[PDB]
Amino acid sequence: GFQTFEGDLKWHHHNITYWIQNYSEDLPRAVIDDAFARAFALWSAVTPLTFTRVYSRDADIVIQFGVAEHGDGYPFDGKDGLLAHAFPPGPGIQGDAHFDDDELWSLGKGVGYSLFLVAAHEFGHALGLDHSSVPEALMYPMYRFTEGPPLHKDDVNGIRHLYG
Ligand SMILES: [Ca+2]
Ligand SMILES: [Ca+2]
Ligand SMILES: [Zn+2]
Ligand SMILES: [Zn+2]
Repeated sequence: GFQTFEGDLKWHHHNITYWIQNYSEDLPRAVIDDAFARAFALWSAVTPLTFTRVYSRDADIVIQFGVAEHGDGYPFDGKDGLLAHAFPPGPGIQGDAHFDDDELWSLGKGVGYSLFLVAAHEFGHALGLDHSSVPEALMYPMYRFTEGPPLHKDDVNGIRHLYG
């Protein structure tokens, strides 16, 4: 089924704030903003956590686009392979989600990886959700373009376990 992190990592307050560090030129500013807002929105319904967009570094979740070597000492691999990573809830790097810009970012439709869709799985990690044995889950290691809506019992059971 589903998994959580050692020690059951979670945000210990209910207002979660995200600051978007930068953008890909792949998408217009507005599409990217929307794609992310939607990804929290899927998580918003099922959790006590609310997500407010902020314009400060002090934010709980910081989203950035990086190529190869970037901030956290974890390098991306270029085209394909790794597309994004995230860290379980906590201070600094924890709760933060990074997307590899070498990847083509789109709303999918066979043109690339859906920014919303990659974001949800990273956002799931950001809330403390680990990977799932269930092959239909959002937290599954395998990405496919939507047979969505994205959310699943396994993923939702996973989130209910941690927060509500
Ligand atoms: Ca890559
Ligand atoms: Ca953080
Ligand atoms: Zn990173
Ligand atoms: Zn993952």
